[PDB]
Amino acid sequence: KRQWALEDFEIGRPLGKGKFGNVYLAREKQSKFILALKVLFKAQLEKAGVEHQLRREVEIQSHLRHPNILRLYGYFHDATRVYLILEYAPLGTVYRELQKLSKFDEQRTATYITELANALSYCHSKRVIHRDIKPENLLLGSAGELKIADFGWSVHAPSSRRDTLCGTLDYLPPEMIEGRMHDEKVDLWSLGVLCYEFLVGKPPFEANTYQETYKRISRVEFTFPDFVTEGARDLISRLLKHNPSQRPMLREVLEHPWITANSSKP
Amino acid sequence: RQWALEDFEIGRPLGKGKFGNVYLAREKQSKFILALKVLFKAQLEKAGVEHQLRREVEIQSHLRHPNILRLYGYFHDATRVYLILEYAPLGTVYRELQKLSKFDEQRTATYITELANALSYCHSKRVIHRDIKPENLLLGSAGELKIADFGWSVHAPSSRRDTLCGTLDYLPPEMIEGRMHDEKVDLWSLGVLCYEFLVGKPPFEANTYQETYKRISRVEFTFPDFVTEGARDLISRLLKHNPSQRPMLREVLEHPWITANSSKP
Amino acid sequence: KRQWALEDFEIGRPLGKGKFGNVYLAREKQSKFILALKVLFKAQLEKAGVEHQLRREVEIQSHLRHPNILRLYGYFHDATRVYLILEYAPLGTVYRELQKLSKFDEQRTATYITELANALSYCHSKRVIHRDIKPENLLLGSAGELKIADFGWSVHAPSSRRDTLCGTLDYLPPEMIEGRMHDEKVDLWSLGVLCYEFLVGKPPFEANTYQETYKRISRVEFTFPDFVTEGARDLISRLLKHNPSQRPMLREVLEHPWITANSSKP
Amino acid sequence: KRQWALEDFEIGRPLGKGKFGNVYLAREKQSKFILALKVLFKAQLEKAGVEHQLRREVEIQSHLRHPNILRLYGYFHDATRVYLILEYAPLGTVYRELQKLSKFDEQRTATYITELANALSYCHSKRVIHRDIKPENLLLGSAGELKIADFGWSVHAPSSRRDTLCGTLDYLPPEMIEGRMHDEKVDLWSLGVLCYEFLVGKPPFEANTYQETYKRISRVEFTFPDFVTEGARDLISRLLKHNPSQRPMLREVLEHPWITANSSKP
Repeated sequence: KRQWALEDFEIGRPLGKGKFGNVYLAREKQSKFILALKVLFKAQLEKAGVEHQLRREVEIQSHLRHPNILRLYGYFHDATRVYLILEYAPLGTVYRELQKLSKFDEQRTATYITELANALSYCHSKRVIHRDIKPENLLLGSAGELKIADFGWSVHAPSSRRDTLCGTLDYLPPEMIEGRMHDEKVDLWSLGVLCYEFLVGKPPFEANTYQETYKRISRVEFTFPDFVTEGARDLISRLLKHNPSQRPMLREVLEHPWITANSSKP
Repeated sequence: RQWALEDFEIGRPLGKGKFGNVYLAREKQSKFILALKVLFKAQLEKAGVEHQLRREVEIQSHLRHPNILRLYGYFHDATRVYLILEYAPLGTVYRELQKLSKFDEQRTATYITELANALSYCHSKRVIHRDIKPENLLLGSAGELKIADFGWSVHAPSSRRDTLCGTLDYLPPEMIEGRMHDEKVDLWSLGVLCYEFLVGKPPFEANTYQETYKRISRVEFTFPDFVTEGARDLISRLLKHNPSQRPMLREVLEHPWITANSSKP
Repeated sequence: KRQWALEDFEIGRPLGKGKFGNVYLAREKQSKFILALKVLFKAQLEKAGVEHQLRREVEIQSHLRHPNILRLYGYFHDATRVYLILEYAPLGTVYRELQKLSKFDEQRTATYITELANALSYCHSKRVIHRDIKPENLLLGSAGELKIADFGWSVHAPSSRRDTLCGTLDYLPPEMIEGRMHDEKVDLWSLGVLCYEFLVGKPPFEANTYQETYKRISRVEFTFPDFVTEGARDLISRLLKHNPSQRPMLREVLEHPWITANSSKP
Repeated sequence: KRQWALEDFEIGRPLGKGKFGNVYLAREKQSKFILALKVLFKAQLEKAGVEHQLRREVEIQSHLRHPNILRLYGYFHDATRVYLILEYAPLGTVYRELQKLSKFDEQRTATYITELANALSYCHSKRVIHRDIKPENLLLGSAGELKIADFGWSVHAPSSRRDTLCGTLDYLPPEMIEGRMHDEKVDLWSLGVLCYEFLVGKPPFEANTYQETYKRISRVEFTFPDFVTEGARDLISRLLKHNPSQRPMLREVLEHPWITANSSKP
């Protein structure tokens, strides 16, 4: 419950250069507190009409508190730009980490799904569906812990909104790409897509064209490489079911044999 | 008594605090020289310190001690509030430290003495300052120390997590860990202060809030070679993680180094 | 492989005040490296004739490298004192933490015995027996990890040295107090005593007199409070066997059901 | 290609006192040539080792010719001590001048980085990496020109040597402190750290402890004061990248907009 401005901050090196605007390392001058400064040029926001989406991000991501959900501290607008004041994630994104390791072992994967399942559970309990779970949106804290960020696309559940689908639809479920009514079960589908990608290096329905990925997700056409263990095959196949009602609850996922067998964090 | 702004002739800016600035002022009918702390209601209400300010006025106006900066009264304009404070002719101990870099053992010893007296009086009427730093220590006409800014002071013991907005260089472990704290907070601060006076910087200074949090938590501090053994003793006594193992203000006042170097009993 | 002196260091607050001399926080001036400075007054060392065991500590503790064994960096002697340059353990001793929590849960205990068993295994493989395993000699690293220190009483195994037994013989095994020949199995007895104390708050043979503790250790007379679980009772009873040859190996301890069931670190 | 001895020189005032031994002003008796005499006591060299590094300094620094690289003329060993016969730098070190001015303007900085980038470019072309670029090792010639000295830590690139890391990791890059394989890109990182320090008065990762500075360099955590211009922020941020492959080449540095805009020497 405070008021900020740019002269309150000392800005450091670029952290990552998202679409909309870039992210910098920053320090609150009076407390020397290290955080990150997400800078968005008003022009590319208003012209692309995400001016409702940004406000949804700030509202939701600032009223949530969980160790596995990246904190948003406050916001402030310049004459030309907007500034989101975010928690700083020392170890960057899970996406870059996967670029570095190619694929994850069952223990890193298991733990990432566990931490991510906890953040999602807390999210659903306050009735929030993220809808945009992808490794570009998973940051890592100081101890290498997972932290969900970018709640721009999250809404209150259930929902029936066909938002202008601008991203690769790799992590979107059938119900969402078919513009239908979806609930919190979206994030379970995403969680499955994500477990598979962590273990294999690519998402299960990856393709060379939007339309073909649409066909693959629609018909749920995915195959495991030989090296995916039977336990991982179980959890993933459970999570990737066409009907949302046949997908497990986050508690069944947290209690799945494979998960507890390989996860280091309970 | 009741005051208003037309009762004063306002002079030069003395120091420009964050909420509002401080001016030199003169009560027109008596020609009495004091200071006028002007606070814009806007930056106060929106930052929600409207309880803290009232705490400052209550406490600092019912206290009397030569080493505690007097508050005379207050009055509110349609815009802003005005605190009528005692004038401190030699400015802050903070600017004095900026000018001299570091203090000698005699200036330090004496500042800790005067400050220990003000704190002792404060505890006896059950008051904990919690925000002891050199920006809040002013100097009287004879160079005497004068504690000011009781905004963050409360009655002891307490268990309030106040929105920690400032650098936590002078805060003790119990306070940064949002735990229950009593009057021993000011002893920790007093140690941090003795060190800074002698060295030029506080013992847990750092480049980030989180790192200073780590250093205060684990009490990680080291003396330069020039800090004498006596100062090392008093400071190490004062900087103990457990509040119950910190001395009382009387042990501090009676410490060997203190009496050996302090000019004011 | 370097030469040190006191003027190389900026000395900080007292960390703990041992009997021979005290321990201070210190910083290597040129590199700003944080460590600890153990200061021993030559007088109390020569007159108590521990001038061989000190040299044994420096030799052994400086040629050992293990994450769970506190590093000794070097040493240097003043005209009046000696200075051991040690690794700094941010979270103090396991002894003070036991004072703070009264007793440990099965998970903290299990993990402490695990880390401690790893350090001991490494120690035995280079044929080193500590002989003085007690919570006052277990320090905690930055992440809360256990770190064995104080190798003064450690010798090469096997051994048949009586040594002027000071201390208090709570953690000593029957063979050592009976001045007999002991091997590496001493540290297994100690490990058992330590597991019990972690779980209960006191060592199993604690008493009001040296002679009475001698009788209790000799006859292995110890009883569990009701709250000690069956699994812990098993591991402890195995470790506390009069004949060294009937005590498990560090691998059987590391693989014990209770241990893996409750330990967080493999 | 000549033989020297101490009786060949008239020795003058102490110039600076650099740990291994001090530096004096000297004059070659027959030619009256003014130079400097670095005197090193064999004792503090052999016992600390570095008897390989010193020979590395003499080899490399004596076979290099560049206006911005401090010449080494020859060497000779006394029964006690060794004597390096070096070029004399009339205006002392960049380190003492930084102490005197607190911080540098964009013109002094730009030019120092230019001269330094030229010396480094020449160094890489004969495949030499300095690895120890710091203001204490930059001397100033008669006309205020920058002159790199102290090539003891310089090796041929690439390398994979964990040298006993002393001094201070203020100018070392992540790859070097993590004991990994490093190439010529070490000196680009150093160059960035150096530009920042010239402009700000302190290095970007300065800290109160070795371990904390290690964390900051590792995660590349640095912030600009308000007064650092956008151009300087660009060049510094380019130079301070965790991955060596993403750092510019010395030609991109020499051709950077900020540099040419403010550098007086082409």
